[PDB]
This record gives sequence, structure tokens and C-alpha cells, in this order.
Amino acid sequence: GHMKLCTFTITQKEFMNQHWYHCHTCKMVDGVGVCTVCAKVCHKDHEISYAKYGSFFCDCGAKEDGSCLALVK
Ligand SMILES: [Zn+2]
Ligand SMILES: [Zn+2]
Ligand SMILES: [Zn+2]
Repeated sequence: GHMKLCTFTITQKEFMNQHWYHCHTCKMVDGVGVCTVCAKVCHKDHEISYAKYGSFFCDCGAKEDGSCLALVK
């Protein structure tokens, strides 16, 4: 099937309920995190740790420089 991309590309309102992760290599901790896809693609081998499930949007995909590797381009 398709290759799932960053949940930011499908977050149609500001937030969406989902599992999300911390990346200590990128110091994206606390209130900052990444979706299930970006933990596996953009932060592969990047000292990832489960955060929680809840209301969230992905800070990897949202980054304005477009450096997320899991966007539609
Ligand atoms: Zn993402
Ligand atoms: Zn990282
Ligand atoms: Zn990403």
C-alpha cells in the first residue's frame, strides 16, 4: 500500500489524537515531540522514547524549513 507520511500532513485541524514520541538526540522533549512515522523515518537511530497518547500535532513535520523527511513535496 501507500507509505504513511507525517501525521501533520493529515492533521486537518490544529490537533489530532495520536501516539507520540520524544527525541533526546534533537532535544525535542517535554511538550515537543514527533509522530509515529517521524520516529521511524526522520529520527531513525535517534534515541527515541515513547511519550504518551493524546491531543497532539507533530513538531518534526510542522517545522517551517520543511526538513521533515516524511512530507508531501
Ligand atoms: Zn511527523
Ligand atoms: Zn532526532
Ligand atoms: Zn518528520
